[PDB]
Amino acid sequence: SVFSLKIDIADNKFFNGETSPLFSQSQAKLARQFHQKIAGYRPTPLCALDDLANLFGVKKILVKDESKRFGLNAFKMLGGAYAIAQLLCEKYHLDIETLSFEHLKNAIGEKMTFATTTDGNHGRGVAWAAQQLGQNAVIYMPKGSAQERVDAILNLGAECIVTDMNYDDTVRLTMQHAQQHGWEVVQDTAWEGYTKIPTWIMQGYATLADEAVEQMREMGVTPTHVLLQAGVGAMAGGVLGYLVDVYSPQNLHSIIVEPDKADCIYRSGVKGDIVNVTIMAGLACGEPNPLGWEILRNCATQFISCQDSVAALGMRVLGNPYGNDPRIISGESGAVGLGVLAAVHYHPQRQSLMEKLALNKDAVVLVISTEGDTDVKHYREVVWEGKHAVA
Amino acid sequence: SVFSLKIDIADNKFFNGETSPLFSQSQAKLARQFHQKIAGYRPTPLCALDDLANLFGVKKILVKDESKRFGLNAFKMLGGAYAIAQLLCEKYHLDIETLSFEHLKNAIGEKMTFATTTDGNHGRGVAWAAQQLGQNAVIYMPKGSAQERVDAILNLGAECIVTDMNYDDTVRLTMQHAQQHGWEVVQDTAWEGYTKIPTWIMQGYATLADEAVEQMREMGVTPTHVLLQAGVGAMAGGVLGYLVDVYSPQNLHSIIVEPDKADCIYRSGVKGDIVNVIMAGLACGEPNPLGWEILRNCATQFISCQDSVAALGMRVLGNPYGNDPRIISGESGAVGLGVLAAVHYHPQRQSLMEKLALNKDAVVLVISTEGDTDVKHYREVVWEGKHAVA
Repeated sequence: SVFSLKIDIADNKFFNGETSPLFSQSQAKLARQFHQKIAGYRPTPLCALDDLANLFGVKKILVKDESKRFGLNAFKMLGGAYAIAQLLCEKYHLDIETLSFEHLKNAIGEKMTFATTTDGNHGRGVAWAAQQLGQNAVIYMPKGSAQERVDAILNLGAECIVTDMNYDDTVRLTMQHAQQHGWEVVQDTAWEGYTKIPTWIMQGYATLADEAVEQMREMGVTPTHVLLQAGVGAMAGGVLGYLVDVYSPQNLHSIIVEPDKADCIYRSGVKGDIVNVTIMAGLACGEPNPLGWEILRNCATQFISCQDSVAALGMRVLGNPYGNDPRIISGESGAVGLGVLAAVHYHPQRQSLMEKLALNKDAVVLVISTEGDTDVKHYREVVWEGKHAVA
Repeated sequence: SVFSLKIDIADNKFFNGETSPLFSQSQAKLARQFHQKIAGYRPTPLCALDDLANLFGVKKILVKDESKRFGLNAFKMLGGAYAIAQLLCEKYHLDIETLSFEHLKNAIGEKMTFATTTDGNHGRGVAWAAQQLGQNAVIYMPKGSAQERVDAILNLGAECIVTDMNYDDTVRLTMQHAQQHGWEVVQDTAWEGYTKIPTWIMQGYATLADEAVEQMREMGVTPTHVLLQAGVGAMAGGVLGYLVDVYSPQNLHSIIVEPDKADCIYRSGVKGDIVNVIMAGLACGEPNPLGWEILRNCATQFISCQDSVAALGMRVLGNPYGNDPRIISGESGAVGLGVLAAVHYHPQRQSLMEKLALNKDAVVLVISTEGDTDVKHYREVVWEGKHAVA
């Protein structure tokens, strides 16, 4: 009934409201015009959870269901595929606004090999895009990675190698093999000497944000809040950067949500610079994304560091909705944002927590469900077996 | 995940295949003819869980969703209302088969008062029928009753008294008060000197089985199995009575499901005679003699299970697999389905399926007796993971 899950809320002291022309409206619209051309494109549902909002004491909760993003069960292709197409156009002297998928898929000549490390969705997007554009993909995964996710990459004609090292140590192996064999590294994070690719990725991600805005205008509503789950901060940066260019950073109460075992952005928001940090697949960090960090440091209202089981709570609430609300299949990393709202509601200190997050009877909350049931074994263990329960 | 929840299966050593003409197709159709005259009547969905059936390794799983029964969120009114209408007709010397429910609503006579003990749905059905027919109802509830269930009865214009005694003791207090004030006792269990009302109730319940059979024939399927959750045994006896008249007891693999804290019918099936011994609705204490007679004769197997089996079923029904339809099922409503899921994830899956005669050709009828009658408890199970497996 009433229960306490670790919810740490910290105000962003380093907020200045400086927007980014690099990650704004214009780039997202260009990126979406690329996605519109892909076969089977459809804006993912923005589900209105009216009855859950009434229970939580807010006006509306809106969930962007990225499990419907093609047949990928996750949002990540929006960035990965866009970056891969841009690399193709740069190296093979082509224009992005006039690319043919059947042209590259069938044609002969020089083949690119895209190398990346993933714990799930990113590498699947990279593998997908490589298959669609007739290229090669070598995807590395850390120890303890789910076989279903490995199989999903293999079913896209990509090479997939499971190592006995952790994520961070697997990334370096991908890099060392890439320079050795002449592979092109496609990571969803930035470092010194590597910002081109992750920029396109974040611009690509913002398609969902452009879709969301269009759908919220269709509903005739203006969002007051947005929760964004952050691993390295690539999605949060890209999506917030777009949303902030639409609604202004001062009039959007943005909340960044992280698990407390890898809360890299949270710890960075405390110190004021980059802090280095097993966890839920998708939200692993190690070290924050500089391009994403620049957005959040400037425009994020609050950072949240929360207990693991908050994500599990979100999965169940979305999978078994309240009242007559539509049902959403949401994976562990995809539900943690929604999980926060539920953990606050059932908390003993509900009132003071809602006060801090500026949540009231007028609040209109945007929520992003980043993935569906990418690991069905885990998903059903949570929703049916009650794994990672409350008490 | 692989896990072991207590699923004790006992073969019925007293099975003889003797049907009951008192609980057959004929009375059930008479009861349904009556229900069809009540405002808001609609056959409750028989949901096909095709994708779940494929996962569990059976042909089909069909769930009778009684949460849709007349806006009461449970099946029980089918019995309660029928018995109360019968009594009203007796007092006023009317023929129940030749008149409408609206005629009974505006009927003229001396005012009756109906008294009953319940831990949820039975009393709610009694309270409901009394309001419809302009009569009174005094409902007693045992200690540790949910407030929402108390309110649901109070919202029907009936009296509702929460006691400090258990179910069995509260039954006695209801009988005592009814003799004291001259009320009509309407209980869903039988005993010596009291079989008329429970018979009508069990005959009334059978409407759901009649609907289900019609729906299954519409689908073009024949059930090989049926799981029936049992509190006192009235539903199981009434439904199995009808089903056994339709398909024969030798051709329907019937399984009675009980929580181990009140597995009165299970314990009666192992020992011999009536054994006097939890989730609201499946509390027993003493088995229904009218019900036990049907199960002893026609039930294939009895199941005594862990409470977490029910919670498992709740979650599986409320968050369906693949493209299956979603069903809101309360703790006592979900335990039949829970058994199937507990078997699937069991290490001894193969032997348990073998014992229950579940295979690729099995067509399993499940009854979801109630929806989320306790919204607090329901959301603790499906969201908070209360009564988790591990």
